[PDB]
Amino acid sequence: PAERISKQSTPFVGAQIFIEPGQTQEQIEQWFKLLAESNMTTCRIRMFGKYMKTPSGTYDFTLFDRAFKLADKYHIKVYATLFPDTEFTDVGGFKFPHSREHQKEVEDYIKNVVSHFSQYKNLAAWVLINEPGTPNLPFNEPFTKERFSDWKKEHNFSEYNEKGYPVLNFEKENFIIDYHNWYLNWLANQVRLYDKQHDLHVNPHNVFKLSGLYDFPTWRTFLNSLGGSAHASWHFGYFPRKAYTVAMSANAELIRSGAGELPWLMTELQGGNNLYSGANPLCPTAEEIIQWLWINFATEAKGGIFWSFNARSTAAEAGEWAMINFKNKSSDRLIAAATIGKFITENVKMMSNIKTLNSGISILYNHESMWVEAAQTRGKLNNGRSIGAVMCSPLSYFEALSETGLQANFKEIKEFDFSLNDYTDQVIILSHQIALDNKVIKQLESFVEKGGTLIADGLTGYYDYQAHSTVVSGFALENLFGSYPIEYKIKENLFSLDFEKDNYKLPAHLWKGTIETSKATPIMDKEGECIACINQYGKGKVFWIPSPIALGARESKDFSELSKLTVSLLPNKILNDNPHFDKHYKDVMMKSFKSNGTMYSLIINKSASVQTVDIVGGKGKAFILFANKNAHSTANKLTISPEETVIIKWKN
Amino acid sequence: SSGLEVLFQGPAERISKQSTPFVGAQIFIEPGQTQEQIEQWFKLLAESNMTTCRIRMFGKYMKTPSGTYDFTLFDRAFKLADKYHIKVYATLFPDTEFTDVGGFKFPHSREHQKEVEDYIKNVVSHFSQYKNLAAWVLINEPGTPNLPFNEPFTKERFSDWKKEHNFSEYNEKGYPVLNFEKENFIIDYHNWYLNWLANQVRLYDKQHDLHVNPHNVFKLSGLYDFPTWRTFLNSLGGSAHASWHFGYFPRKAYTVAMSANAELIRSGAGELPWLMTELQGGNNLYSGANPLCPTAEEIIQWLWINFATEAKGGIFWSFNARSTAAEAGEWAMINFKNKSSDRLIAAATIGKFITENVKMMSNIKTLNSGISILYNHESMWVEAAQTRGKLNNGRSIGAVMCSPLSYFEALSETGLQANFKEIKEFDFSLNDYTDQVIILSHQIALDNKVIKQLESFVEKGGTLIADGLTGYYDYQAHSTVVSGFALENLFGSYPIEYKIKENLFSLDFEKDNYKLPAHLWKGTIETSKATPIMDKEGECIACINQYGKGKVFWIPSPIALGARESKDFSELSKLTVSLLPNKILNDNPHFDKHYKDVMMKSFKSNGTMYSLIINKSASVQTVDIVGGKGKAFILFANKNAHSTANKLTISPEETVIIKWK
Amino acid sequence: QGPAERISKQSTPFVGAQIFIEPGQTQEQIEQWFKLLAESNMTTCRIRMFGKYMKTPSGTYDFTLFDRAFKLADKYHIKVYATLFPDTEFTDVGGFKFPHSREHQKEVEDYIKNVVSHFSQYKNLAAWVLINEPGTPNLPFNEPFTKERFSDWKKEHNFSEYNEKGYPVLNFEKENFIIDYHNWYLNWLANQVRLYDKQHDLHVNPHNVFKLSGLYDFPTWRTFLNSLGGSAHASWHFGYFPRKAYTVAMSANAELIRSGAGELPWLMTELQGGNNLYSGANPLCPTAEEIIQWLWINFATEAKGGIFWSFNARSTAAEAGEWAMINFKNKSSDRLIAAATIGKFITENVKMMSNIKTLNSGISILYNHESMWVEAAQTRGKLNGNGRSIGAVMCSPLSYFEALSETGLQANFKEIKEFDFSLNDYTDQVIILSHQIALDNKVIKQLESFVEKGGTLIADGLTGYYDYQAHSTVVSGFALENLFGSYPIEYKIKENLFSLDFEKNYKLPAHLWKGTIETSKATPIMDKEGECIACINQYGKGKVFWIPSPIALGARESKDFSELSKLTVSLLPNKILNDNPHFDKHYKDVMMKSFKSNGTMYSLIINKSASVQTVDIVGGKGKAFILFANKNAHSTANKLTISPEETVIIKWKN
Ligand SMILES: OC[C@@H]1[C@@H](O)[C@H](O)[C@H](O)c2nccn21
Ligand SMILES: OC[C@@H]1[C@@H](O)[C@H](O)[C@H](O)c2nccn21
Ligand SMILES: OC[C@@H]1[C@@H](O)[C@H](O)[C@H](O)c2nccn21
Ligand SMILES: [Cl-]
Ligand SMILES: [Cl-]
Ligand SMILES: [Cl-]
Repeated sequence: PAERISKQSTPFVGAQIFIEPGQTQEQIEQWFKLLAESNMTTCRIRMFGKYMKTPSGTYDFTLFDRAFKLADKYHIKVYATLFPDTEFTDVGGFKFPHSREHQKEVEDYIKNVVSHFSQYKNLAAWVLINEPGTPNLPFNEPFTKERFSDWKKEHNFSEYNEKGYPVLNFEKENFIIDYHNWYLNWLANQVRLYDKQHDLHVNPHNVFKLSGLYDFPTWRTFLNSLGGSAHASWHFGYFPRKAYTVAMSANAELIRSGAGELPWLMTELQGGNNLYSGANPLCPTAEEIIQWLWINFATEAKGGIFWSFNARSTAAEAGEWAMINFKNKSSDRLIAAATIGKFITENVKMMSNIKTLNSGISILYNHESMWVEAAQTRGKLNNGRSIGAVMCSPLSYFEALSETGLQANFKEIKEFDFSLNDYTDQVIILSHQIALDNKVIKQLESFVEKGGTLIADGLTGYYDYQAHSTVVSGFALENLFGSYPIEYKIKENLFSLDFEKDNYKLPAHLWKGTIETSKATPIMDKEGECIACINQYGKGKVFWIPSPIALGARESKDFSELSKLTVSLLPNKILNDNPHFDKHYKDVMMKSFKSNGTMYSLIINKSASVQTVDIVGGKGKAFILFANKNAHSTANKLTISPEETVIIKWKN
Repeated sequence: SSGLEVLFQGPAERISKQSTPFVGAQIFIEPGQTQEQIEQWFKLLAESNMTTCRIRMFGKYMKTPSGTYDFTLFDRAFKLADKYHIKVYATLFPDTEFTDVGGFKFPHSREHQKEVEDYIKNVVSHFSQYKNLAAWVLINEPGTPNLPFNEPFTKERFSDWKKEHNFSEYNEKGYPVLNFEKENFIIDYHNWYLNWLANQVRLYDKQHDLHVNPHNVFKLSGLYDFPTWRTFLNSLGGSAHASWHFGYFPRKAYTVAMSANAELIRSGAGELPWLMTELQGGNNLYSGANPLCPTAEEIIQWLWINFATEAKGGIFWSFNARSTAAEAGEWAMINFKNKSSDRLIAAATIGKFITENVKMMSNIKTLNSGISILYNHESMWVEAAQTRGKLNNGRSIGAVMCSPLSYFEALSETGLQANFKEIKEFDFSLNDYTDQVIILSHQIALDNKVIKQLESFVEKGGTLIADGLTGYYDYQAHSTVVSGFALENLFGSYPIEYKIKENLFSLDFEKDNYKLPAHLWKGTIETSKATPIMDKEGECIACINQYGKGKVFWIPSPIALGARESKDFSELSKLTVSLLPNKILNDNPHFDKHYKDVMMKSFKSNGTMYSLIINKSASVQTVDIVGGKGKAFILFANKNAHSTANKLTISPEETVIIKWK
Repeated sequence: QGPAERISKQSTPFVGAQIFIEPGQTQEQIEQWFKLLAESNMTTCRIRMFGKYMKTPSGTYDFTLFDRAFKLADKYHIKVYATLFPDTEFTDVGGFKFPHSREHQKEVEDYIKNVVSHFSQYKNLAAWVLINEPGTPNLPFNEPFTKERFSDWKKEHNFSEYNEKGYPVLNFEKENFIIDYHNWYLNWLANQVRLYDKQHDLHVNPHNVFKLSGLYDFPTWRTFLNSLGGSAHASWHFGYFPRKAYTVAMSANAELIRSGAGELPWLMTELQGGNNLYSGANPLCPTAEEIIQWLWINFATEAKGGIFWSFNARSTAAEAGEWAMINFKNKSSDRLIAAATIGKFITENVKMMSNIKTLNSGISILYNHESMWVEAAQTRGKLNGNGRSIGAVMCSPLSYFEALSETGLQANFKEIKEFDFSLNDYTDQVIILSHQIALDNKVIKQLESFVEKGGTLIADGLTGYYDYQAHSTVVSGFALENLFGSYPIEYKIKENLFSLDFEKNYKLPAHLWKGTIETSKATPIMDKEGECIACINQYGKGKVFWIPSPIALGARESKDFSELSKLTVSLLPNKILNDNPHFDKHYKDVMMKSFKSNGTMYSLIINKSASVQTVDIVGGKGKAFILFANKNAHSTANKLTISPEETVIIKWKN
């Protein structure tokens, strides 16, 4: 009898309801009443073990009963997060058991909480753990140390590869993937001992840094939905604030890819102000709240839940993050969120059946490029010679395509389907993916042979998965690229690649690559060096430019040339069938989606000026369905104000 | 006690609020110095109108191989001081590593405590017999940013303290709390060790004054319970070194830094006399955080600021230099030929002025405007928990002290005195607070008890000015802004939101096109009983509550930090003056308008009023002095200042004393 | 006696490169490297004799991987410098600097026995490198072998906490132990090799010398070496310089090693041959022009070789595909083409190139270990760049060195114990002591003797403020009063950059501290503020110029060496300016150094400015003939027109 989320569910707007001792019945009722009046249907509650434990060690559920009963009274469904006892100062929760004894305390917590709260008819989902993964993994603790020792003994690694060269085996990184898989699957199995009825959910976080911890295809085996925390103040450090549209779109695409056939939703969005908390503190504008909800729904999200409706009262984040003001009335952020909840109720059929319009462009990242980069840059936090270049590179291509109004997937390489017979009009972008193995190179050969277009820039494929450079021993991509690297020469943080005949002046970052072509067509620069090539490989094509041009775009804060070059390489079908911009627009984004056979476009202007965007491609005439600052169109030229969000319905 | 403490006092001087102030210097004594070198120092010190020296009684340089005490090195120095009629402040400094410049702050172990007992017995029993001993300094510079929680003595003391205190993880209403056990222990631990050192000295000498020099006060004030220290001291001192302690200020505002440091120590002293135990006397080569060599002009500025703030002395670190490793040939007032620098010549003019003006200089009482800028330990502790030790700025350690120092600077540039006091040092027991003003600037932690004291203060005619996140938290880091605002009654209003902005933004008021620099966070409120003040966006950003006979001005944006970030205190000056009771502006000499980089402070001696004026601007200034009564007579000026009818013409870096006739 | 030539000061210099040998490489790849190395006019390679790649499971030594490389070297007539490199973690790029334990010392004994006994039999072995890059900033005081050695050393030394006069002192036990510990381990490695091979040269490569010179006792090392080497990598070792002054850095590094070598020949064991991808502190890819500059600077400073790290690249993890002179197709980069031109020049000019003697101007810039140790105690490890940071006691003398380079004057760069203070006459000799903050009574007596016998002494900054125990005689009774004929009065801290304006009309940039003095016998020099800021003392036949403000660090901070150049030239004996070719005036970003071979004088000129320069050369005798120029330089009389990044050799004809 519990409702099960699906790809046909009506999306919801929701908020964390922060429950701690000291709150009154009257305060909590005020929150649920305003939450229901704000067109929110869902809340999330942290089921703190600390606030159910009695002196004698029995479980007292009264604090959480009070909240579940008020949610039920106001017809609000609950996402219940399993959060066992931990220090009051531990804001995010522990990520693994400390010890075998602690594992047994967690077993007991799950037994007690799931057996009790599974009986409430307004329970919508169990969140297995808050925010799996951390930059500070507990290798000091006995539980983790023992698990890592056992894992190493069950794996058979050599210090040399088949040809006899030294290798790195990345035991720690490969263990951490398996360790997350094990603990999340164990938590799922524990819940399922007591409740087989309710959805299981989890919220990976800080995905542009922690994606190397996460094996989403394995997690699909035990989840009913994938979530995510995407907080502007913690997770978007690689972007300026005016590009948090791009950051949220990439974060949504990354989760959507991880989810595969499962529905996804954004478990945490920033609902309010940073006083002392956050790395990049802000108070989201009402305009930002609208931008984030639409970007997520346009990327197939089945929900957006804000951290938080109400604030914590003591120490860390006291009076921070809240959508309500200190009088428990609506901020401009809650008023904005309420307009989106209202829009959904008035447009149920459209909003329940959203499918992202895939351009056929996939930007791929792999765990192994991140792991090899961490070994080579020895943890430096400065450019290409720092942690993060292997994620900033593909995010920069993502930004360039967003400013061209083109959708792009953002996927771990294992989430891409390499099993099809035809890849005509499909495109893969491998931007500074410095580690590729023989198995993945065979998949890319098959993809291109069957009509795929491959774009590769930066140090893509310089190393294999053992940090062995085939560029030195015998280049594994020679066959596919129809060419061979000659040299990298370090330059300044920003330099220009000036193509022969002035066809392009591409900003580039740090390293200039030169190559020698065999089967590929060489592209020369004005200094007479070969800096790029195009290989015809079976029915498909490869464009290779071994200088970092996506990081060059990032460093110059100018994506226009990267946009123009990328558009010139795209199959005609992509530009004919997908609405996009007639040219590059700085600080504008568009993404299109379909619902029940009708096409829609989402447009957001993040520039300081009114913009007239000329939309070309696909079919139909613009009908403005949503526009929070009175945008207007003349033919398919959209006039859109700073910070405005527009939804166009494409008619016949 | 009066006739009894006079029989204890014996032939030793007892410092008092009527003592003649002195100028003095550290005499640095270490092995290898010759009789002839040491005599040269005392002779020049006496000829420079200095009457006092301070000597570090190094345990290291008295300990013999067998463990007995040899006093010869210090006897030689005390005898030469006595020959030249120089009195000695003797610092208790037990044996420690040669590389430990400042000295240990607590015993390392029970065994170490017994070595310290033995040191005190030997040194006090011997040197108490010299007729030129003026004071015992119980410990050099109590307190440190790096407290030794790793060491067994401190670890055990903290364990015992926690067992004797009963803290709950929840408050009366049931909310989670922080108890700040570490910070509350550290207060009690400093109180305990200093009181124990006093008790040890008093076993062997009940005649001589006990003294101590708290240091780096804008950072370490959260370690110091001055009202408790009054129980066992005869005088409070201080180290105020331009190169270590004034990092929150540029050099051109070290006048303001020294005035604030003097006001902070004066407040801590209460009924006890105070003096500045350490002022910077010379050059930083490799030492110091903000290195300098004080100008002759800075030496004169610092001595007058301290005396105008009731100091009974100024002692310079140092007359002569250390010779080996850390600070070798640094900090000295004498040059490498053992002759006067321009700093010693300048200090000598102040010693000479005192001898020619004894009655005036012995009876200085600061002219209290009635403005008190209040800080509390708990705001500093809560800030340290919330900013997780970040070291920039409102989101960093130090905002809770920089905010009140900014108000202090704004008032200095208006020529108005202000007290700078820990909230426990403020007298909340009076029946009438008409024409008194309290400024609570970003004092983020206030408890129910202190809010009741503020309600009483305002009800009885007090004016309360509150800016920044004042009262956002209680003493357990619980925000009543979230649970039910404890200042709603007093403020007649309730916070609505904080929204983070840039480091510097403008508050643009609805009326008069009026603009205030603000830092980092914009506060909005809803008024009940208070009168709202709106901004151009139609949000309420401030209010005035009329509460009994007094008033409250509340602006929950940081406008003092806004003034600091913009490097412009003029608007904060104008706003504060507009909120002051008329009596303050009528009775106190002040500037007719704000003067950037000028300061004035007034004081009284035997019924005559005086003003101290210092110009730190790059230009000659004509300052129009208004308020109080009398005609300007220039008593002191080091660059030929002149007045025409209370308009003073004062040169860059000049220090002026006006006598009001 | 066996087949290998023994290096000497008359050896023909060579160009060479590291050949990086690891498992996985094919016979065909390795042959391609040696063939191209021989075709590039290189005669020498260096090979890291990795213990890891000779150790078998059972603990026996299998030499096959290295035999293959030695046999291909021999086939192409390439001689080998073999570096002793015992087993260590794959991630340990540089190698361990001392044994970890007594048990580890025995494994190293066994490694040396096996490797030296076997490879000593190859006729193309030229040298044993005793250890790669002795010295580290992070000495292993935590490990049992080092801990025990330091305990024993302290028990055998008897230090007092007070000096003779009774003042407290520092004794720098750690620093003094580290000198003796390097001396001991290198001498022990030499003795171990000599158990099995008395025939081949022993070599070692000190590194990062502007930071690690305080670890190195070169005069002791001469007792067990046949040659001194050095690693001088633009991406690791030249942090104190901008890239446009790596000419000055390499010349100073060469002078420092040349001084250390004394009567031994020296060569540069490691020069940067290629690109930094992820490695290096100051990453670059050397230009062809930089390769030519570095080889000529070293040869002009008496180097008997330049070996590049590396010919070919490592393949896995740290430095994979980095540092290589060949490209990823195993063909010549523009760096290898440039190096080949120098190897070809040597073969066509053997008699000249085999007999190079640097033309000593008579100027010696002196540094001492003790100034570096005292600075480390006083700055408590601060890294803020300036006088109040680690490195000022080396940056100060390097700044004087740069000022003299831009005047076209040679200068020695020597540890004070490497200077010969035993001569009877120092007429027309000059010593520069720039911010050498620690001097003891023994060295002051040597300086008194030097000046008395006709020497000129230039002292700036805090020179002589402290003695070797960090005790300031400036405070207790100034030990240099007699020599300087004057006494310090005050130091007053100022801004990072201020001006010293003489009453008569030098305006010298100065850094951080202004010193004032009182003269007795010396002639005072007053500034425009009426303060005495410097003096000239006539002492016996010589003179002293003392300016206790840091004017070399002032030049560095202002990026302007012109005033320091003009002042220094005005103080030099006439004979130096008459007998040595130099520039008629200061030239920013140009350098010249002169040398002699078999009675003929030559000059090396390099232009590092952005523009073509016409340099007027004066002093010495003869007419300029351009022997080498890589960008078509020309001379008219003795005015050389030289392009940006060009290296020129002039032969002086008369
Ligand atoms: O920091 C604000 C909130 C936290 O209070 C909470 O643990 C939540 O899960 C979360 N993830 C990232 C940020 N946040
Ligand atoms: O640093 C100069 C002097 C010290 O030598 C001495 O210990 C003195 O107590 C002090 N407090 C702050 C600075 N100083
Ligand atoms: O870093 C490049 C090379 C190293 O691979 C090698 O160990 C060599 O000894 C060396 N010294 C300094 C730099 N280098
Ligand atoms: Cl939660
Ligand atoms: Cl003292
Ligand atoms: Cl080697």
